[PDB]
Amino acid sequence: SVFSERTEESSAVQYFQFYGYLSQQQNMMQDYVRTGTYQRAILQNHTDFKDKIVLDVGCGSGILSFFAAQAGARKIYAVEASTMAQHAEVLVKSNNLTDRIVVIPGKVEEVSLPEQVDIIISEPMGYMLFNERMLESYLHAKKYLKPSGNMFPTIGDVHLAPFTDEQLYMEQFTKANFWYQPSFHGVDLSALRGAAVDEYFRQPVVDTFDIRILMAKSVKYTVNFLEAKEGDLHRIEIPFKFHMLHSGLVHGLAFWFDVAFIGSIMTVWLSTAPTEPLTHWYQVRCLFQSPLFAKAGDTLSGTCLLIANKRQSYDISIVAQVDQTGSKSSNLLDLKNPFFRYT
Amino acid sequence: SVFSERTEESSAVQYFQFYGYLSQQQNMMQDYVRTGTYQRAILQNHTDFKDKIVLDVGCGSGILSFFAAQAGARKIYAVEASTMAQHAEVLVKSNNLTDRIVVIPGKVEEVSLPEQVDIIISEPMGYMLFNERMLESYLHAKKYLKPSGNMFPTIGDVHLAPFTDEQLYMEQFTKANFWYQPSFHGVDLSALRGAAVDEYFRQPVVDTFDIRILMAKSVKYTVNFLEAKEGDLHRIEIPFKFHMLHSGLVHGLAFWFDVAFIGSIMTVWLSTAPTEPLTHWYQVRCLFQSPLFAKAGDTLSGTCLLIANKRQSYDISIVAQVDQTGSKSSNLLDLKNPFFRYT
Amino acid sequence: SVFSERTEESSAVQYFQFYGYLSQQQNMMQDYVRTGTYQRAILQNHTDFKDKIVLDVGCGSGILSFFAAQAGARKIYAVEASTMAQHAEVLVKSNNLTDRIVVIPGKVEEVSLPEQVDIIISEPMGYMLFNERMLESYLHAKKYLKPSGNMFPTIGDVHLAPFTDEQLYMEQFTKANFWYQPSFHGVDLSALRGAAVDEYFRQPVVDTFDIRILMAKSVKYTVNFLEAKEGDLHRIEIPFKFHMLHSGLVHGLAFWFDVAFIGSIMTVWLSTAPTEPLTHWYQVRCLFQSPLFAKAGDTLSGTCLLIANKRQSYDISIVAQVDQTGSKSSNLLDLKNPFFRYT
Amino acid sequence: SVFSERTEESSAVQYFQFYGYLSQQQNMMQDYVRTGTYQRAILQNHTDFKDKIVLDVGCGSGILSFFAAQAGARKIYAVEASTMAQHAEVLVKSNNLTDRIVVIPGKVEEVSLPEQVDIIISEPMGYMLFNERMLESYLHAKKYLKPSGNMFPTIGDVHLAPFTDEQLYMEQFTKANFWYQPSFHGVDLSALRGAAVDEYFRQPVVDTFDIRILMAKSVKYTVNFLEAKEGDLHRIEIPFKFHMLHSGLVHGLAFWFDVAFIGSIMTVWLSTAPTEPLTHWYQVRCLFQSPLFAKAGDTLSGTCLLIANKRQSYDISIVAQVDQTGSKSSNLLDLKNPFFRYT
Ligand SMILES: Nc1ncnc2c1ncn2[C@@H]1O[C@H](CN(CCCn2cc(C[C@H](N)C(=O)O)nn2)CC[C@H](N)C(=O)O)[C@@H](O)[C@H]1O
Ligand SMILES: Nc1ncnc2c1ncn2[C@@H]1O[C@H](CN(CCCn2cc(C[C@H](N)C(=O)O)nn2)CC[C@H](N)C(=O)O)[C@@H](O)[C@H]1O
Ligand SMILES: Nc1ncnc2c1ncn2[C@@H]1O[C@H](CN(CCCn2cc(C[C@H](N)C(=O)O)nn2)CC[C@H](N)C(=O)O)[C@@H](O)[C@H]1O
Ligand SMILES: Nc1ncnc2c1ncn2[C@@H]1O[C@H](CN(CCCn2cc(C[C@H](N)C(=O)O)nn2)CC[C@H](N)C(=O)O)[C@@H](O)[C@H]1O
Repeated sequence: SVFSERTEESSAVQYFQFYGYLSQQQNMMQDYVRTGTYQRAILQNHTDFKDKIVLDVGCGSGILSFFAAQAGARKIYAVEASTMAQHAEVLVKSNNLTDRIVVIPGKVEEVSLPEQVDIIISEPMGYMLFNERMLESYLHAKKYLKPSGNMFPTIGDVHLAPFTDEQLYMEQFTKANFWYQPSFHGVDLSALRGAAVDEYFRQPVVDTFDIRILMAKSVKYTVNFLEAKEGDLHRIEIPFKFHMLHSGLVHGLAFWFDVAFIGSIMTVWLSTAPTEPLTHWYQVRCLFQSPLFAKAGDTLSGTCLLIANKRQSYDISIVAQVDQTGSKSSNLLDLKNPFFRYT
Repeated sequence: SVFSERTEESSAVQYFQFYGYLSQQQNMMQDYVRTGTYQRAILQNHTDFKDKIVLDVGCGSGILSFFAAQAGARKIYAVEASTMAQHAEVLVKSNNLTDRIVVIPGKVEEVSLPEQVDIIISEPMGYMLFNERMLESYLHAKKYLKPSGNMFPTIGDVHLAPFTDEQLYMEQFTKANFWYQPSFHGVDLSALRGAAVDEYFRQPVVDTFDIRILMAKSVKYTVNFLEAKEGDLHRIEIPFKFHMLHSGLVHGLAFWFDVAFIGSIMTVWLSTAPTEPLTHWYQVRCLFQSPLFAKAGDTLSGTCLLIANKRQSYDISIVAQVDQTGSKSSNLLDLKNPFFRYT
Repeated sequence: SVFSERTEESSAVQYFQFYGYLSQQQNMMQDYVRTGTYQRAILQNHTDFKDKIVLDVGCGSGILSFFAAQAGARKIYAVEASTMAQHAEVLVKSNNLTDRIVVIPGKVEEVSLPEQVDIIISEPMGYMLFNERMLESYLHAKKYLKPSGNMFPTIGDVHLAPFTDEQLYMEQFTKANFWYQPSFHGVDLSALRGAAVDEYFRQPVVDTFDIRILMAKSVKYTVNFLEAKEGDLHRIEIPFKFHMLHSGLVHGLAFWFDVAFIGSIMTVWLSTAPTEPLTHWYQVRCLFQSPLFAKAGDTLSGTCLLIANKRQSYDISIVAQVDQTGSKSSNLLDLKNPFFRYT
Repeated sequence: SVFSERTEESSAVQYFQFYGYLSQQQNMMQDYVRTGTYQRAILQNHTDFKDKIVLDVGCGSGILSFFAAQAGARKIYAVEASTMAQHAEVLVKSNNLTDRIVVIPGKVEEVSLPEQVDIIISEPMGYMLFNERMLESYLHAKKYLKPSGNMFPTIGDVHLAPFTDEQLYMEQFTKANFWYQPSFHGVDLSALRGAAVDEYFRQPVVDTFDIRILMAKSVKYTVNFLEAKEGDLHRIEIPFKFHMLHSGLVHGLAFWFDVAFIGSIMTVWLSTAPTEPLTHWYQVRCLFQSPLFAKAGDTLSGTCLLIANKRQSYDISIVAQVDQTGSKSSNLLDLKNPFFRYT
């Protein structure tokens, strides 16, 4: 299948085992911004669902399928590959919706649906939008979508902006400096110091922050889920040119995302921006191994390149340069294994 | 190999990727109780190492092999299956010990050693001793041990004791009762409340506690690494008969372990008991599905049965009854997915 | 002469030029602890001066000679090598003490005195006591001292103790990390980071601190000025063994000193300890390039080796070890060019 | 050599020892105005460097030579007399530019260069431009310059302006009045008050100030480095006639400087004016011994005579008079020993 061809079995087992836990579903369901905004997007656009055929990609517990039912959908095919599919069935029965919600266990790339659908609903967004590579499963499912069909969410915006945060930088650098010791219990570790710094700075930092640490207006990269093909997400190149609003040390790039549900009645936005109420997606920051100094008015240019790997994530290459001075920084980050810092 | 036969590839990949991180090695290296006691055990028993041939099973960074070198070992074969073997090799060279420490990348069940060894050193202990099933790799390595060879550690003691902790018990229902609501965004979730409760009770609880919650002297189960066979750890039956020192409700069993390095000069103990300074092993508690009431002087008898699975862990079956009343409780726990509760 | 043979002229020029400024004399005179304690020491032991012959080694403005006059000294030879000798003479005249204070311009190692003296007074103490190597001029002057003659100060105690101050450490490490940049205006500086670290940590830090940063009782090294010869100060070896009172990171050794004026009437102490009111000597700290971890009860052993150089200062070699673990640290410091951090 | 003949050795020793420190090179490098402007001047005039032969006088870390390399220089001679030459060589190697940059240890007046150059680059400016007398080394190097060759910087402007600062003036007496007391610990210090005052007034004051203390537009004295001879800087006579913009008491003259890089594409200016962002050169103020009252519209005329001395500095002689009133004041200052006042 398309899924297995792009996915290490080891990664898939772990991935679907994770979403098989009810405690994990609870955590997502209790993100009221997420759950409430999804419900608002669906119900406020009930005409896009009323008497329509629906596909829910990765239905989990089934909550989005239930929203579609509340909106009057004639039939909802709810696809889920983890064992959570069993629990969704339980809820469909106990909520007397067996006549409209049909759970189909399996990967959306592998199952067979009885008919084409009018609209696909899903929550395929991971950290920094692209983590988990579930967007590709979402786009893949368009093979079941009618020509006049819609997608909820319809588009995704990735925002990136330069930030200054000495404390975060020193916090990570301090960890790596363990490997700087010349005599840990009499053992010289210093030879691995380079490898250590490399390893720690490879971790994106997931948490939230004050918007005042941002040093320039964000750059936006848009994915149109109605137009995009699976293959478009294998290599994502995001060029940027920031016009620095403040002077100081740039310690890296901050990331967040918005998705829009573009319905017939209204467009509803779900935002994970630091200016908005916090979600379980928080925000993501990629540190430079060495900060770049820039003055207000300078331009910070470069590229954020995401290369999809078989562990359902991306290898992230960030190259940034202060155009006026030629000060350049590079880093490779592994989006699969971020550092969860929020407390 | 023996390893691959008892381990699902998926689990093995995840397992050795985990130990491939310098940060994970670091976390263990910074557990001073663990690292310091090993160093003391080896150095204070220098006659067990002086001019001897040593095998280090799962050398990680190589730290224990360096301790063996500090103790005067002639040659140390340091075996490591994760990519950490590369970093260990770097350290052996940078510490000018290539003539005495030989890093051998691969699983100890699969590599070939050039000669027999006088002593095996290792740190194969997981949560409640047996988690990760690395003890079987440690025992397996005895095929390279001379008839008079020693093992560091030499023995392992697992202790179990009944505890009362009303707050821990109730906490499970507080979390599960999330699902006991008739209209979460219009959805009746109550049907899954039972499954949620079950899921929470299947998790052993990793954290520490006040020793005053213990209701009886611990029962001890000893593994003699000099005598035990790999197969002995596939099914571990720990019968118990506790003599209650206090009256109250028993909410489950608490676990911890000790290992002893029985050397020619002295015996050194490494303990993770709740009476001792905390380690990264903390302690482990398994709840009963229903608490058992016992008064001081009563006996709580039953069995803790540990069944090895291919996910490098154990299925835990606990059955207990208050003999004087016949009140009975049981639980089935999955040691692979513990709940890390420590704050 | 003894002075010129041990001193590079360039250093001597700068040295005596420095003390030729009235603003510098003012700065020392306004150290009230210093000035008040000296007057205290001399006047309360007036019997050690009454009708006695006195030598003031490096009289500067002449302040100590005036104290000796106030205490009833019959004749004071005030030796001063800088141009300050001219100003001291002005003060002697304006204070009508020409019959009692005799200024003798020149280095104490070179001038000729008409007679032997009963007591020598001086203020030869520098940073960490020994800086400036004036103690050797003070000891050299005993060639003019009568048998059984006295010296003010009579003895000097150097104290050293291990300290923890993560903030100071990172402050110095941050500065050196400038040379960590791989693209400073497009230039890779990283090749010089080792040299930068070596240079910055070579600087003793002159400032004060809260006594709570000290991790063990101080070790004391005593110089008896009545007994010592100048040659004793060419190589000063200070062994130490600290019994750690607290667990934590040892970032270096803190230094301070006391001198005692052991007179016939009473003993007066001048202390620059952090437990005492601040003087212009403050305290001195020598950082390790990498801190050593120790738990309470451990012993920190090693040697502080001071080698006098021809620049009127010392090359400082510190080697320290946590005995229980073998964790070892070394540093080379240049006492001549300290980092002034206070306020 | 020319250098040794004009420099007392002790001063030279101290001078080049000072610049042998990475921390001092760093301080200059971290002055973004200085470093950024040099880079801009060189790169924006790339036609003046492309395939050219370059001489860098006093290359220090080598930073300006790398800029020349960025601009396309065919070959760069980097001359440095301090031990910093070793570190520059390291950077040349680590930046793979050994084929283009040649580090030459030694004084530019003493080394031998194999060929003539197209352009000389350097940063020889000190306090009030002329301090350190490195400009003479810069001009001396033109013996290696082709007739059609250029100089970067091309010209240097020293600016002078009268200022009022009652607090600064009074400050000198407040400090000197320490000595005006009849019993400092029993000593009459009054006799040295005059000498103390004189001492303070001989020190030019290095710091910055509010431009509002300036009472007239500056007078400019220009040195054209393309035209000037080394000997021109031995005696610098700067006549001035200020047209007073404000009425009040003039307490002295303020100094600052500009340099211009006159390239084929554009002229780039580096300014240390008090109207511009602060640099490590700050500004310099020389007091009159007695203030002069002047009215708006009056003219303050006189001479600032700079006389080079053997300590790589200048004796500053200032004479000024209010023409309309005939009120006259003078001062003689020692630029070698300035008072660093900046807070
Ligand atoms: N190819 C496929 N075929 C069928 N089913 C598939 C599939 N790929 C994934 N799934 C399934 O999709 C579900 C996605 N999950 C939403 C996950 C989005 N997300 C990311 C994060 C943060 C971070 N990335 C993380 O890993 O936690 N939090 N939520 C739950 C959303 C669902 N709508 C719900 O409400 O419960 C999961 O249950 C998963 O098993
Ligand atoms: N069959 C095999 N062949 C070769 N190498 C093998 C192997 N099986 C395991 N290993 C390797 O053994 C190492 C064990 N690890 C110690 C890990 C033990 N541990 C348990 C826990 C408790 C809990 N379960 C947890 O996960 O933290 N924490 N650490 C490091 C020990 C190291 N010598 C040290 O003392 O620093 C790991 O690096 C692992 O890759
Ligand atoms: N061989 C010699 N022959 C003749 N005269 C000599 C001499 N060596 C030094 N001197 C002279 O001795 C004076 C020492 N100075 C006190 C110096 C002690 N000190 C150290 C520091 C801190 C630091 N080490 C520093 O100042 O660099 N501050 N004061 C002043 C002491 C005098 N009692 C006074 O009160 O004014 C200076 O005036 C110096 O010129
Ligand atoms: N005759 C000679 N032959 C060979 N080399 C020589 C020389 N004379 C001086 N030098 C050397 O010239 C260098 C000048 N220095 C710039 C220093 C000038 N400066 C003055 C001030 C102001 C004030 N006077 C102060 O020093 O505080 N700040 N920097 C570094 C400039 C460097 N290229 C840079 O721009 O990064 C120094 O390293 C010095 O050793």
